[PDB]
Amino acid sequence: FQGPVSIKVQVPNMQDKTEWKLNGQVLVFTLPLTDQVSVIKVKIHEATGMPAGKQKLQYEGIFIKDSNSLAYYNMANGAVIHLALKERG
Amino acid sequence: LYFQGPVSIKVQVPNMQDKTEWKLNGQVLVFTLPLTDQVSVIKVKIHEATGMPAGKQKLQYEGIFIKDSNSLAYYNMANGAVIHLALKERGGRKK
RNA sequence: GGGGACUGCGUUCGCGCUUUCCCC
RNA sequence: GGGGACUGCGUUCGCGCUUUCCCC
Repeated sequence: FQGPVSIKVQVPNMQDKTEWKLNGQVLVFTLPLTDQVSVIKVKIHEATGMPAGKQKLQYEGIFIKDSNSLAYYNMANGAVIHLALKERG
Repeated sequence: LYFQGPVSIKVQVPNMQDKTEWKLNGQVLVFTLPLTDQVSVIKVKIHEATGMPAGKQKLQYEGIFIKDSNSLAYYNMANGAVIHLALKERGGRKK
């Protein structure tokens, strides 16, 4: 059986970022476990306008890397990815 | 039939023993120079006597900061004129 | 931004201009 | 030398690099 996993992305609420759609919403994506974490950033960009280089992703306290797979982090159905605006310095 | 002779001037040298390349021992120099000589000639005589280059010398005569291009006559120097010698120190904003 | 040295010059002797540099 | 913004980016989340700059 197995299959793609359903993941949740907690988007921040940042109304001052008027060019992006950061409304504190939860995105639901279903992705293969073999997908790289960068696919999450593609889906988030499509959903919010926020480019991948501006996104910082955290999963159960882990700063997950774009080049690694979802399987590398042992994500299951309902895995919650916390999205933050990446801060320089 | 009068002919204006040279003037005898005295240079009070400072006592600065830390300037080991020069002879600044607090001595008094005596030079005899024509009144038509430029003040710059005094610095030459001082350089010859003390090793101190003309560009490092500051001269003062009766409170006047005399200028190199002017003559001794311009400053009305007479026999026994006392030239005070000091070290020139440059200034300037930090670059 | 600050400290220091140096090349030469101007000065109302307080400083300023300038050259080549070093350090924080 | 120090503090910071900005471009792209890295991070072991303490920070780092980079781009164009600002302030002292």
